[PDB]
Amino acid sequence: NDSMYGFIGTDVVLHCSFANPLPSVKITQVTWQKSTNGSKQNVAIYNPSMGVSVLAPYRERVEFLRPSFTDGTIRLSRLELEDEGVYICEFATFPTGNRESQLNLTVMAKPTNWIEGTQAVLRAKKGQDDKVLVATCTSANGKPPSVVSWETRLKGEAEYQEIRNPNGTVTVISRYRLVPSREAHQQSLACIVNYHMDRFKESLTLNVQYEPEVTIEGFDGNWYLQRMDVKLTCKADANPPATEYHWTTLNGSLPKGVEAQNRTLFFKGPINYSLAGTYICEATNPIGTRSGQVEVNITE
Amino acid sequence: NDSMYGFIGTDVVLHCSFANPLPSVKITQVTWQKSTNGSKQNVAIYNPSMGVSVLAPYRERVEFLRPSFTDGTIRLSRLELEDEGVYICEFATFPTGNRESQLNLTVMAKPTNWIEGTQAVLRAKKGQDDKVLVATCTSANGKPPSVVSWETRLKGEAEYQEIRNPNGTVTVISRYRLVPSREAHQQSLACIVNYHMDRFKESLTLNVQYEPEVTIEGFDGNWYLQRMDVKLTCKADANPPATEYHWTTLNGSLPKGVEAQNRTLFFKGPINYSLAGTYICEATNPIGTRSGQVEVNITE
Repeated sequence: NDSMYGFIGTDVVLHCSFANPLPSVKITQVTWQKSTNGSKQNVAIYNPSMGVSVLAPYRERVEFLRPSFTDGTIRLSRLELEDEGVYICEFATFPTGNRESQLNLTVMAKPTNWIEGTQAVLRAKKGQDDKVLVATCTSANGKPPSVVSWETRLKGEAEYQEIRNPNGTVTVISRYRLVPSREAHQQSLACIVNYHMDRFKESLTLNVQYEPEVTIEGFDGNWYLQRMDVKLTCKADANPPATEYHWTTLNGSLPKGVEAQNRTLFFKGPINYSLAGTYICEATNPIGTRSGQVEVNITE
Repeated sequence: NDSMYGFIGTDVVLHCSFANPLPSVKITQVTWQKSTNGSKQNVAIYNPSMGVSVLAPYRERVEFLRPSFTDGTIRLSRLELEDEGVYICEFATFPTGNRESQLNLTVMAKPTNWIEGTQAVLRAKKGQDDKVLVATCTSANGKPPSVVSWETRLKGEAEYQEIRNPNGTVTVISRYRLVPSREAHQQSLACIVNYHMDRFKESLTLNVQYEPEVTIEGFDGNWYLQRMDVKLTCKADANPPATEYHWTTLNGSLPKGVEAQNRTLFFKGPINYSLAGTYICEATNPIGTRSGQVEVNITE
């Protein structure tokens, strides 16, 4: 049998006509019923002798379009989720008896879609390989369920959940998880939901806090004897930024003539051989502490 | 819903009445249909304005008993196996619509019952422990199936088979088997078939052929010296009867003064000690050969 589909709030026309009417055969009455599937309840009746009858609760939403001996077609207005079910149309005739046809009514609903990030702060620490939630994509109260997916360059794993609501709509939820990293920071994650031929997209960017990646600038390989005023600068790539800096060497402390001031190691000069060595910067932010090195050799 | 049952050839009354008729509600038409279970075909229609309509193939077997605005009751006459199925009765009314009720029709049939023996000859031989068929009890073309069982003092095993006929009747067959024996001969075997509260019984007696059970009569323990005219008689219980008799002794042949003539060993006399010994009769029938013994001691 036929299947009709319509969205909540719209109207459907349910066709029902009597094929080959004969001079012999006479149409007595045309009857629409709804089977909520054992239960038959009467919806609307058309009797040529007595006119039209639409029963509650359909009195304001149902109507015959062109009620006649041959046409029992009706419009069901302002669809409701509960309109779903099987509809039977019956022509009672004499002396030949009953002729019935059936159809299925499915009611459809467009979902409400939205992405959301975690309220938690994302942290990237070595030794932390824990995958965590970074975003949730929801398609709520749709029918049939929509398809949810993700667009991103991030390398994570998505989990999917489908909730069957009491009213027959389905909520689809996807949860995106990854182990937070320095490279993930500021990067984008989009959730995509496909319903029929519609396509919804919403994006967000990740905020990921990570310990310092430190490098040392300043040594140009031309630190010649007697040169004046050279310095090393500790570059701490850190989110949030480093709060604290500490300089040391591989063999002990700093030499006389080398002064530390936060991220800078000043070599006032004149440069001499006793300044060669390996200089280390230890940088600290709220996430952790990391070191960086530079090997200084004195030239000329 | 209701279930009706009737035997082939009988009539059933299928009830259908409209409960609480109101001044408001008006009955348009009463319709009987048969659902052979997807298919609805029209059986009979009653329309107050236009009268009665019974459709083929029901024109001579269906009739409304008291056709009115409230009563759609019909008689289905001379039941046929194919009448089985679901019957729907529908009151079309205005402005309230359709009211239907259903019922199941099951058609019943009494079986034809009979016992029968094997055409084979039953044989009892030592070393033959083969169970064989001795009787078959059939209950043919019944609906529902009848219960088949056996009454007998014999110690055998019954096998049961149920054949589902194309028309929906069931044939029940039971096969009785036993290893044939001398004691089974002439003994009775009855098959019993219960249908509803009826009880059918039919008996037969077994004919079993067996080799000879031989005993020796004639020695009275008073075979005193010089006694004249005594004899031994070989009694062969055999079916069919023994055809042949042979006498011998444990130690050789017969003594002078002892003459054999079929089942008789004549001791003419006078009796003397040389006549003591063990005398054997070997009796043969179409089934086998068996021996019998008697120890003769001479007295006084």
